[PDB]
Amino acid sequence: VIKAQEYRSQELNREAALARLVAMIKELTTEKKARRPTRPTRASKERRLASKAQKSSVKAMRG
RNA sequence: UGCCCGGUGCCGGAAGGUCAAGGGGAGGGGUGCAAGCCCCGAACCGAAGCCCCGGUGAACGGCGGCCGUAACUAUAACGGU
Ligand SMILES: [Mg+2]
Ligand SMILES: [Mg+2]
Ligand SMILES: [Mg+2]
Ligand SMILES: [Mg+2]
Ligand SMILES: [Mg+2]
Ligand SMILES: [Mg+2]
Ligand SMILES: [Mg+2]
Ligand SMILES: [Mg+2]
Ligand SMILES: [Mg+2]
Ligand SMILES: [Mg+2]
Ligand SMILES: [Mg+2]
Ligand SMILES: [Mg+2]
Ligand SMILES: [Mg+2]
Ligand SMILES: [Mg+2]
Ligand SMILES: [Mg+2]
Ligand SMILES: [Mg+2]
Ligand SMILES: [Mg+2]
Ligand SMILES: [Mg+2]
Ligand SMILES: [Mg+2]
Ligand SMILES: [Mg+2]
Ligand SMILES: [Mg+2]
Ligand SMILES: [Mg+2]
Ligand SMILES: [Mg+2]
Repeated sequence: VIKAQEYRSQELNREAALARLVAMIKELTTEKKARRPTRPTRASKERRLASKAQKSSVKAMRG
């Protein structure tokens, strides 16, 4: 239910009463998009850098 | 109680430009036999105002546009002009 109320002349009011329909239909019609997710790139270098130094100095003791 | 003094206003500026009456008369003219009488008149000097230089917003006022860009969507902290 749409009401186009502001012009003196009706056929302008219809021009606007209509397009409030059509452009409203488009908004509720087209919805977001593809795609997700991205996956991690440098976990090969980065985290096996941290498993490098971790294993080495781990052969120590104590605390 | 923020930013903008280009514009308008007001305030300041003993320089410069313009600028009226008036001063000044180079030079020209009417007339008379002539002394002369009469009229134009350049340079130049000659206010305020305006120009020009600045100040000023609790003075009048004014406080943008397009385009791109992030863990794919969105959006754009970031950029470009
Ligand atoms: Mg996504
Ligand atoms: Mg250790
Ligand atoms: Mg202990
Ligand atoms: Mg203010
Ligand atoms: Mg600001
Ligand atoms: Mg600024
Ligand atoms: Mg101003
Ligand atoms: Mg001003
Ligand atoms: Mg000024
Ligand atoms: Mg200035
Ligand atoms: Mg002025
Ligand atoms: Mg003044
Ligand atoms: Mg001087
Ligand atoms: Mg002067
Ligand atoms: Mg004179
Ligand atoms: Mg005289
Ligand atoms: Mg003569
Ligand atoms: Mg004669
Ligand atoms: Mg004179
Ligand atoms: Mg003078
Ligand atoms: Mg003056
Ligand atoms: Mg203005
Ligand atoms: Mg994206």
